[PDB]
Amino acid sequence: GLSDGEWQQVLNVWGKVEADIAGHGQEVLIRLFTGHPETLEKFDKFKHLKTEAEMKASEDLKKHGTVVLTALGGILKKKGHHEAELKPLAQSHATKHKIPIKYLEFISDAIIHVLHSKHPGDFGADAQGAMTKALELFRNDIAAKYKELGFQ
Ligand code: HEM
Repeated sequence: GLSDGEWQQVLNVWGKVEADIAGHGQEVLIRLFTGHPETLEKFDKFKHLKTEAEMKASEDLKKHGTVVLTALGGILKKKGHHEAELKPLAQSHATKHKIPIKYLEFISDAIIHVLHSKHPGDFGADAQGAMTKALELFRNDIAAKYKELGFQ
């Protein structure tokens, strides 16, 4: 798990996201979709997005970005004690949305990329390390639920 010091960094970094949850949410999804087109196909409500221009101009995409980051933030604030918050998400994404754990890896890297892109020189080595560990814990706990379900 993460140390108290690492959790403090994680939530300090998250402060950046909460100042513009919609903007960060939108960029994360755009980075995910442009970098891994196959992911777009998992969203029937975003498959109509042919170009990045259409993506950036989609208010619903920004809306979902907020839903996604608000959920992740709630989980992060639990500092590891997220069984109740994480279980339902793991279940919906494996059973309903059919999202391979690989796509969670993609969005994890996307979050790291967007933080550096929006806050160049303001996302330190220590901060990236803490945030990375938090995202891996998240991904690892979901992976456990995925194995339980036998979802690949
Ligand atoms: C940081 C990781 C993620 C979080 C916190 C997250 C969160 C959410 C939340 C809170 C919902 C609505 C409630 C439910 O349907 O569970 C949702 C829906 C959904 N998610 Fe995720 N998600 C994540 C990653 C992904 C990834 C990587 C994909 C696939 C590329 C994905 C695909 C979907 C789809 C297809 C829906 C349903 C959208 C709709 O039709 O309205 N999610 N997600």
